[PDB]
Amino acid sequence: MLVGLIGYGAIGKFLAEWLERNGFEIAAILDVRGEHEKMVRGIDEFLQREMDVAVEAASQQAVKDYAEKILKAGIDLIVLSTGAFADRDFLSRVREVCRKTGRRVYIASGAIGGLDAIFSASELIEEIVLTTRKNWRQFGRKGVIFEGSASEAAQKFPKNLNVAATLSIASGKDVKVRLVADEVEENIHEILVRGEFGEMEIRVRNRPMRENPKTSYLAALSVTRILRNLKEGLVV
Amino acid sequence: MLVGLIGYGAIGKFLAEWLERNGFEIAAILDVRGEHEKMVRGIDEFLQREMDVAVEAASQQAVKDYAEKILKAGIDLIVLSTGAFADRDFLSRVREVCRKTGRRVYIASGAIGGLDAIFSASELIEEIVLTTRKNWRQFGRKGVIFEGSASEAAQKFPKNLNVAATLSIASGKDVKVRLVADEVEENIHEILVRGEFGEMEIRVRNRPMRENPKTSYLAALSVTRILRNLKEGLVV
Ligand SMILES: NC(=O)c1ccc[n+]([C@@H]2O[C@H](COP(=O)([O-])OP(=O)(O)OC[C@H]3O[C@@H](n4cnc5c(N)ncnc54)[C@H](O)[C@@H]3O)[C@@H](O)[C@H]2O)c1
Ligand SMILES: NC(=O)c1ccc[n+]([C@@H]2O[C@H](COP(=O)([O-])OP(=O)(O)OC[C@H]3O[C@@H](n4cnc5c(N)ncnc54)[C@H](O)[C@@H]3O)[C@@H](O)[C@H]2O)c1
Repeated sequence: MLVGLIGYGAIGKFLAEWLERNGFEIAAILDVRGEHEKMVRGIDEFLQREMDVAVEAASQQAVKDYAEKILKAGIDLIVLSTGAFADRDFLSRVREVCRKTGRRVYIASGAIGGLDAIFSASELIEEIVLTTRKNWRQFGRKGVIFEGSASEAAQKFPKNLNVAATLSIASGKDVKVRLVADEVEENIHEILVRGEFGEMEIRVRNRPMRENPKTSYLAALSVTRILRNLKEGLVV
Repeated sequence: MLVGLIGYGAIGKFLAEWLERNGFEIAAILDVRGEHEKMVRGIDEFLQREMDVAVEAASQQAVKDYAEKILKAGIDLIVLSTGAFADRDFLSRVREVCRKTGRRVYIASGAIGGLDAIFSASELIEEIVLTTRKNWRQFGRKGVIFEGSASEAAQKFPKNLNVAATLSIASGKDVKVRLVADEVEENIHEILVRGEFGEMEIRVRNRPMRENPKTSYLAALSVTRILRNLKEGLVV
């Protein structure tokens, strides 16, 4: 399988090795910084290579800048910076493109688990709340950093809070979000969901990636699930 | 989109109605019992009808009897009675058929969540335990009914505990299982997972389906997630 990588940071570096290690072939790697045998600097160079799928592990802006071009080029897209879709108009436009091109956009499960159950019961969800606890240093302050809706959070926290965006897309609800800055060495996400289906609680304590403590290692791993599902018979 | 349903019980009856209220078309319904306009009694009658995917919501035996034929007919299969895959040989042959035909077998998340995160971090799982609490009546008594591996659980409880089989498939580990019979009126599943990625806890308090108290409403819904994903450009 031919895979193109957009973003060669903490997640991209990991994925590049994972691909080479798991029999995958790297078509190209797009990034403004960094070095690699398959590295390119512009989306045009990137799209000249034939590839079965492209993985976005760069930023929300990258999704907005490249998503449509990649899909129109006949390539499916795995997205990690799902926060880009917090913009309803963009999300709709992207869904429109998929419709006409027959292309697909895969939402990586990212730094949490349980998206499967949540999407399954979306029609019957009555209440869903996300509480995130991460190291205060980035916020330069400890305590409750934000408490409100995911849409509002997206406004005051661009290029971050992708989990909230993904949960909103999966549930079809404007997820309640509470962001906490604490003296924690792990990235913690806790989700509570209630509805006609019953109740479910999900708690994830993520080990941060060395190259970027802001990103949960599980988020990089979530991409490998999708890549494996594309290649194998049994899909989970 | 055309969908073939195998099994017309609690889940199948729900799905037949769901399909028609959501823009899908019923290609056929296979069950040894029951009545419906598109009902058929044999797998051969079933496979003569054009369909984009087949849903198994019948029994483990149905998966073993029909799986290979369906994939061979050029039809992908969504599986709910995942316990059939406890049969390592059958699982192997199914994987073998998928390779050649290029067909897919979708493992429904069923009555639990987190398979996404579990499969994602499958290479880094050190411990995974499932704790299930069900109504005691079917057991004839209350208390801890079983403690051991998922494989031995499958032996002591044939045609049951598919959630344990699903977890084993996703994690690649023979999950530790503990079953308790209580006065509770719904199936409560708790999953503990620990590894280099960090830790994850999932708890799901389900609601039993009226047509079959032993089945969790969420399990029926878990199939709608896969159907929607198949039909949509955006895959959650
Ligand atoms: N959905 C989730 O659960 C989840 C979890 C963690 C991280 N993420 C997302 O994935 C990305 C974080 O990844 P990381 O930890 O790899 O970040 P990183 O900062 O370590 O690396 C990002 C790389 O992308 C490059 N980049 C950014 N925009 C680009 C563009 N438009 N074109 C080319 N290259 C570009 C940067 O130069 C950098 O090298 C973040 O945007 C974050 O939004 C999502
Ligand atoms: N993966 C999960 O989380 C999960 C959860 C609940 C149920 N399940 C599975 O799904 C099925 C139970 O679903 P339900 O509640 O719909 O059961 P149900 O007993 O209400 O209905 C099952 C239907 O399947 C039919 N059937 C069984 N084997 C058949 C065969 N070989 N050919 C044709 N028809 C056949 C039956 O006659 C019945 O009408 C069970 O096998 C259970 O093993 C899985």
